[PDB]
Amino acid sequence: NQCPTDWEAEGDHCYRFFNTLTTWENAHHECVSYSCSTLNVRSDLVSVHSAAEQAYVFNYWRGIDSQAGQLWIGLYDKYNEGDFIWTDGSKVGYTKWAGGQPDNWNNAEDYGQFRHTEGGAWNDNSAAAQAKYMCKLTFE
Amino acid sequence: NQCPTDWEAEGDHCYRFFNTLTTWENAHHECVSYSCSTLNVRSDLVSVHSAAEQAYVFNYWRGIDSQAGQLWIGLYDKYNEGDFIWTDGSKVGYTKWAGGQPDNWNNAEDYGQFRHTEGGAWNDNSAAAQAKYMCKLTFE
Ligand SMILES: CC(=O)N[C@@H]1[C@@H](O)[C@@H](O)[C@@H](CO)O[C@@H]1O
Ligand SMILES: CC(=O)N[C@@H]1[C@@H](O)[C@@H](O)[C@@H](CO)O[C@H]1O
Ligand SMILES: [Ca+2]
Ligand SMILES: [Ca+2]
Ligand SMILES: [Ca+2]
Ligand SMILES: [Ca+2]
Ligand SMILES: [Ca+2]
Ligand SMILES: [Ca+2]
Repeated sequence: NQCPTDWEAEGDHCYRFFNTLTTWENAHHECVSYSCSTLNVRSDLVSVHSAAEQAYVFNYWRGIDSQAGQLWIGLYDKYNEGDFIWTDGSKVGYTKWAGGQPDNWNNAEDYGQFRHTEGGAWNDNSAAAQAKYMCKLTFE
Repeated sequence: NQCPTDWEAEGDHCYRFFNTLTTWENAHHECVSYSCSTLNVRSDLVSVHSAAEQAYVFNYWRGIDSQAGQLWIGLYDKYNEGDFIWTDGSKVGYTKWAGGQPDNWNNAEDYGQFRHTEGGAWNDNSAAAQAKYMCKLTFE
């Protein structure tokens, strides 16, 4: 494959899991920092556009990490409450919200993440929460 | 594949043909300019390590370009006359010099290039000469 070292190939993308508990905001900033303008490579929190991509991302994550917990993804509704969008600017199609989610619990949940159960069913969580994270390269 | 837009994939690498006449020196700089330090991607003039890579590069070039002329590659003997090496630090195994080449013509030819004939058989040319050029990404 043609992925940078320490990134994994799948389809037209590269992915990299970071086994560090941090905030969504910091995970987002970390992923974006790998970007490279000279090749128009965007690095960003992972966006998910199919069941296949969901399964790949989840299976990659849980192949390395077996702790109970969550995995930040690039979905958020910070700018317009209830309207979830991807940080990489790609259009939302596929969704996999867990039962009862999203719920904007305590009016402070704007940041998307996989649960470790139900094949990575999604939850919205707060700016104070911690989770692991996953970056994705997009060749723009 | 996982190559950047406007680059082509083959094996563990990406390649990109630039259909513009320029000097070897400028071609070298142009190719290195596509490097991405955050992803440990080194871009350089193409190095050629087998008959397969030779044919891939030649056929890629000649898929686009109909003109008689040459294609700069990363081979040079600028720093040690008569010992051609790759700018990307990979070792010279495979060679495909044209008959009568290299000849260090007028004591001034230190830069490698494919001819548009004989499957891209190589010639050494001067710092004043012009050719098209091909870059290559190496994921270090
Ligand atoms: C393009 C090409 O192969 N050019 C060469 C050149 O480098 C020099 O070797 C010369 C010797 O008469 O013959 C050819 O012109
Ligand atoms: C990790 C996770 O899913 N946490 C949620 C949380 O965001 C909140 O929605 C809550 C509402 O009771 O329930 C949980 O299941
Ligand atoms: Ca909000
Ligand atoms: Ca919200
Ligand atoms: Ca929630
Ligand atoms: Ca010389
Ligand atoms: Ca020479
Ligand atoms: Ca020559």
